[PDB]
Amino acid sequence: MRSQVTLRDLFDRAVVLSHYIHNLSSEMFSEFDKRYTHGRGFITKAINSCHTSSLATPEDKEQAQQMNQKDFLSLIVSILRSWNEPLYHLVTEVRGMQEAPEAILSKAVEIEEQTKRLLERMELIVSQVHPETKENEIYPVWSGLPSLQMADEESRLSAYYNLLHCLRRDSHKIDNYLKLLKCRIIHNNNC
Repeated sequence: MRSQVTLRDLFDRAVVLSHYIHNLSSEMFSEFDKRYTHGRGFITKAINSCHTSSLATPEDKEQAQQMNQKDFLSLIVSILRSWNEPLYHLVTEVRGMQEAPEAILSKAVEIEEQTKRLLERMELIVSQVHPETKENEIYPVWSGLPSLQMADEESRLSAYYNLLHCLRRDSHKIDNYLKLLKCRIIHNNNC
C-alpha cells in the first residue's frame, strides 16, 4: 500500500523485522531443542532437507553481491511466501490437540504474522525499485506435514527440530540479504 512510504523507510523497518524474526527463530529453536531433546538420544544431523534449498540462492556473500538485484529481491519474496504453509501448520499443529508448549506456540504465532508483515514490506520494496518485476507466483513447496503428524515420538520431534532449524537458517539468510541490499541501495554506494 502506502501511507507516505519511502524506500529508506521501507528498508528501515524491513531490517528491524528481519533481525527480530531471525532472533525469535533462534529463540524458538533453542527452546524446543533444550525443552524437547535435552534428556534424549535424538540425532542432531546438520543442515537437513530444507524446502527452500531448491531455489537458486547465493550461499556466499560475493555470490550475493555479484547477483542481479531484480532476481535477488524476488528470491527474498519466494522464500518468505514459502514459509506460509509450514508456519500455518506449525501453529495449527502445536495449537491443535497438542498440549503444553504455550510458550513455543506464543512464539510461532508471532513468527507467522511478522513474516507476512515482512512480505508486504518486501513486495513494496520491489514495486519501488523494480516495478518492471512481473507477478512473482514462484515459491518452493513444503512437504513436512506427514512427518509433523507421526505417532512415533522420535520421528515427529525431529521433524519439528528440523523445521525450526530450517526456519532459523532461512531467517538468517534473509537478514544477511536485506542488510546487503540496504547497505547498497540506501547507504554507502559504489557510485
